[PDB]
Amino acid sequence: PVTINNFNYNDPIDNNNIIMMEPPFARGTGRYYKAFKITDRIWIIPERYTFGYKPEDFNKSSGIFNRDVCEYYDPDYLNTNDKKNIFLQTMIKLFNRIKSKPLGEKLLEMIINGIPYLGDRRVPLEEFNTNIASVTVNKLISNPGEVERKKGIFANLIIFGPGPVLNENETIDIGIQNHFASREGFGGIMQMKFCPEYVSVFNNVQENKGASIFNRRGYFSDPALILMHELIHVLHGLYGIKVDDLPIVPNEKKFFMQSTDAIQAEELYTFGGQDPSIITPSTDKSIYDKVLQNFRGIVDRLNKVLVCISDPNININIYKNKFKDKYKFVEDSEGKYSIDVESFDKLYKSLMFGFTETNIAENYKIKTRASYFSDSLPPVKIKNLLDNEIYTIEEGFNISDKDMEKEYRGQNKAINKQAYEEISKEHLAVYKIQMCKSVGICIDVDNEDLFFIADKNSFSDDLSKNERIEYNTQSNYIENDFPINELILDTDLISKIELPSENTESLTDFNVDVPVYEKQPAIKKIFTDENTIFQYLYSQTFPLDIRDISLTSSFDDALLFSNKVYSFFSMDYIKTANKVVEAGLFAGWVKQIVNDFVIEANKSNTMDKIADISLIVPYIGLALNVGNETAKGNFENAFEIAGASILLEFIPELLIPVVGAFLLESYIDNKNKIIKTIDNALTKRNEKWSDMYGLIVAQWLSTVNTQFYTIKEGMYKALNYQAQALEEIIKYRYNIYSEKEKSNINIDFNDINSKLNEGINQAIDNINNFINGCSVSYLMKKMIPLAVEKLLDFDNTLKKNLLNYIDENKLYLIGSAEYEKSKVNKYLKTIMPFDLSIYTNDTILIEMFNKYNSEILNNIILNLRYKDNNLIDLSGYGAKVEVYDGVELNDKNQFKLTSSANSKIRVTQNQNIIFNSVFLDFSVSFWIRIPKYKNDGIQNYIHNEYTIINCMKNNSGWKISIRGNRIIWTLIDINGKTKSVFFEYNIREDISEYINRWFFVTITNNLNNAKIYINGKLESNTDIKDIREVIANGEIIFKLDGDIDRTQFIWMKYFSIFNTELSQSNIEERYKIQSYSEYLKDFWGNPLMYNKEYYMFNAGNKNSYIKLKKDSPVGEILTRSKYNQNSKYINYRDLYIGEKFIIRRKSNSQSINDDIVRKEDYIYLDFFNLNQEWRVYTYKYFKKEEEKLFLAPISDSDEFYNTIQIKEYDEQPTYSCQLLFKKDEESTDEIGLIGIHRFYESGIVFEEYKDYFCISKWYLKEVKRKPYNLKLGCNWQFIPKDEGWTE
Ligand SMILES: [Ca+2]
Ligand SMILES: [Ca+2]
Ligand SMILES: [Zn+2]
Repeated sequence: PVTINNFNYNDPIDNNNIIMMEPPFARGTGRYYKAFKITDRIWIIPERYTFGYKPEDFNKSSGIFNRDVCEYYDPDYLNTNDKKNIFLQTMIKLFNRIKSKPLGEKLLEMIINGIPYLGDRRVPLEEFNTNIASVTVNKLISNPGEVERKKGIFANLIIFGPGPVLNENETIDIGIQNHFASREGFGGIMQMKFCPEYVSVFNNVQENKGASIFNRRGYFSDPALILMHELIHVLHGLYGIKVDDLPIVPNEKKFFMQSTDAIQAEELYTFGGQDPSIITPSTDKSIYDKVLQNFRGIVDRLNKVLVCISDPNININIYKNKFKDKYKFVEDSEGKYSIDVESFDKLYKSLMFGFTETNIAENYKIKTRASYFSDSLPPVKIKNLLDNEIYTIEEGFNISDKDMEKEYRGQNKAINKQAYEEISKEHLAVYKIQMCKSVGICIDVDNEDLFFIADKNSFSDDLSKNERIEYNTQSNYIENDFPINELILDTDLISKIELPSENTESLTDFNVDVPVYEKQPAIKKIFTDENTIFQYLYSQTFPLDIRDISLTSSFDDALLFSNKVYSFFSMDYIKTANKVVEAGLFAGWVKQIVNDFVIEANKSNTMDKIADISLIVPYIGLALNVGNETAKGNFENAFEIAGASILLEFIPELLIPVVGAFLLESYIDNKNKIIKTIDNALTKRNEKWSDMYGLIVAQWLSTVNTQFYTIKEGMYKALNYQAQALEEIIKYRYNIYSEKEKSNINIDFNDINSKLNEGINQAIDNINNFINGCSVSYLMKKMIPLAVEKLLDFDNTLKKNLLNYIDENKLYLIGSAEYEKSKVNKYLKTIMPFDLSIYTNDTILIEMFNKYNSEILNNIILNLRYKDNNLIDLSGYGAKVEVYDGVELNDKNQFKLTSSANSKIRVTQNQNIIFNSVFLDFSVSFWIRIPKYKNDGIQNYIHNEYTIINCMKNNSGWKISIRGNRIIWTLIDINGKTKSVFFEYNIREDISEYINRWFFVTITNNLNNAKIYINGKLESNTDIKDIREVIANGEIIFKLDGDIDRTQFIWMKYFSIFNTELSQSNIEERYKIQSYSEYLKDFWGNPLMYNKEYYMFNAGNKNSYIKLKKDSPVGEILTRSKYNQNSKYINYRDLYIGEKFIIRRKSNSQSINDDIVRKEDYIYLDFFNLNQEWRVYTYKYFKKEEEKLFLAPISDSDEFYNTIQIKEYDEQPTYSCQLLFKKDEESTDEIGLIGIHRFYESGIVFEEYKDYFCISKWYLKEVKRKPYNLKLGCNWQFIPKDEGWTE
């Protein structure tokens, strides 16, 4: 257990627990400090830490000590005895809170028992030397006013009050002659400057501070955790493992990069959480090796220590026993000490990954910041930690009794205001970057607001070094994890070995290095004419002395005029916000503009499924103009083209080393050693893949995810500035009114702000999901593949290396050189899949990753789309696409392959995507339009198979071919085995739903089957279990290849590939998504057009057509003529028959050239009666359910309706459309729909039934039924002449 002593500042000096100490940095001169022993080996000195600081620096100035901290200055803190006593009682309370739980008590016990070794690097191996500044510190015994008598004492930790900056707590170690005992295995007296009252503040991005913008946001820290964070550094220093290694250094070559001190891995380990992931496995092992090496030195010393010359009274055995337990060394029955690898591993991991701020916060239910790399806010002052109504030892601020245990409400600034006070900004100093334009307007930007981007030098290149493989050689993995539960329940973690007495000989050698600190300018002026995130956010603010503003979409005007504020919301939102109205209409207006704000913010949930993008926040570019000029042009378009990369302010140069070669050790005659060597080389190869992935994650987290964090914060600020601007306008407009008018204006300012905040929170959630998806996207598509390339290259080089090794050792292996030759082939075959959870256990990160992987659209490894008269891959993996001259492209994403040699597309796929191995798992989807057979060429049509898409590599791969009315999918494994699955449509149907008409194809492959889906429906299945390895990432050639007629061609659209098997459900959805359009289609599936001749088809009367009756103004319905020749293979009904209709637009006298017909458009349905253009009419006064349509010349009669509204009542994909007659555009008076009706005719000579072109009200209710009745007589399709259909 740990005992926390009690005492008051004014208690008498007793030379035991209350002394006059000579601090280490005093060099044995100057005054002494009244120090109090709060626990064994731990002292508290309630005074300011002045070592290395100028007295005037305690005053707030125009300078700062740290570039990344909102520094609070207060020279009077601790300037009175009573203040000193309050500090003591507070420290006592924090220590009690700390030991209030096993984990904290153990942290304290480890620290108390982790006494520094008696000596350092300069001390001979055979000696203990207590006469050094890192081991002994002096206390003055003699009477006041005379240093005549002093005594020495051993100590582990001395905690002082704060230095100039109150909120800048720090743990300092003792360096002597340029070296640090605490960094070389020995350990040394540790010091700390700490302040319990002025604590840090933080707010989570992915969260919300009570979801109240207009209110105080963020959470304040629990000083006990802040203290335990420093105690962890102390712990590392005491055990001499606070080593220095390759640090994370921020890139600072650009004006938008955040400047900060180099960050050592020990700092990141101390914080825990995701931060250890920023330290590559390479550096993790480097640091581990240095510590182990340090411990080897100490263990050697224990085996050689013979005497303590500095203190004759030191009991050698007592200390050897203590140090043995401190470092967990083992000793044989003779007393010989050695390192036990298992115990060292557990101690090391406990100290580096067990005791972390993150782990401790979780255990104590204390909320803290998500990461070391998170924006720092201004600190707040805790009113009274000594008041149990505000802070207790058991629960800190989160007192369940005050209903503040849940959701850390006790630390919430918006909720627990009685616990703290804001700090006077006058006493705060903040490092700012002044961005001046070459003229000159300047904008100040806090350093914290810039992008933190780790420089390439931050990462180790150890992977490029060679490795010797031997029968010995084993793997090396350091899990940045330690089960906190075993630590808390560990029986031998805490020492039970006697703690040596603290009294010793007074120190006489005061040699020590004393740090010297100095402030630097708080403002750094730079020049740039760029208008990026900082300028854009700035343009959204207004001075405090201005109260009348107006919104504007003009960024430039907003910068120029102080009464102009920039807005990235709609033109309409902006106009309404600037609208001035009468008092009686103000409440109405407030409701309107506020509602508009919510709508605008909610556009953050915009979908873009047709472009294969589920979520897109359209206004991000306009809001920040971050990255590559995202404020210009259409952001959504730019994103579809370049993806996540366009939002990055800077594209990092990644460190991706060529993996070093393996040197296999020769073992002539030894069969086992040789075989073991081979195995060890294989496993070692896996360590390389994993380490490479770890190197990638580290860079992603510190160079890319940091940039996206800045963007998320930027959007939070942007949205808030917008709400604030609207709030400013509303207040102004309201206050222009007189008191009398205001009394009659029904406005609730708190409901308004509530409405706004809610809209903002909803927006922020969408933006968070959007950005995280972008960040993961960049990792998976722009980083991992470049590592895979090097790793694959490594595998190859290693492959020949091993086989050649099994070669030179063929004899010594005998009848086995074959068994292990295949062993090598199959091993270097299956590659390591990337799993983020292996490199971090951070919930937020893991969830981001899993979400990404649960989105089928991220499985797209090829997506050919039209852009600027060219086809390019938008999957994000950068496939090279060569479209040759003979291919015809249009902006409808349709491309045509002809019989010409130059009608071809060459696609070179990305070779670094896990596509192959395990069992063949991928899908291919595309739309296709295949022309009808030439009647006089039916034999060749059904006989000649021709390839259209071929993808082979080493005579293995896949292809899509066509033989007449059959489309074929063929696989060929590495051995030559071939399997096929096909879809064949009928060519004897009166009306085919496939011939020369656009339809959707989807082929999926799993280890068992090959399936072909047509328009979402499964059509064919083939068992492909026998098929082995199938190389599918070779070049893809789009080209008609075979014995084709020179008239043969093929149209294709939306070609894409997925590296997984699509479900029937995914396919049906893709089908509906790619079928969608605002316009109607024609019979062939192309967009319906105005001013284009069309024959009419009726889905309810397939074999019927309309013809103007010779004797009357009606359309009689006749039977379609048919294929007349004698081929047994074909049959169809003629399509180019009946009247030639043409659709004319009703509105805008923009003439009659041509155009796209959209749903709900009002039209005139006309047709050609010889040299005249006639029209389709409906007599206005019929009382029956239906009537024959009236066909006549163009004219305007009050007796006939002439306007038609083209409709689409079907919710599912179809090329049919419906035609409605309404009383007039505005009314909701429906006359009926155009269809076909059967009439009975009985005349003097003929008796029979005849069908006529009609209008019926009966259809009105029918088109509502679900599922949609495709057989309804009101379903029509327009058929224009097409080269793909000849009759
Ligand atoms: Ca690490
Ligand atoms: Ca302005
Ligand atoms: Zn720290």
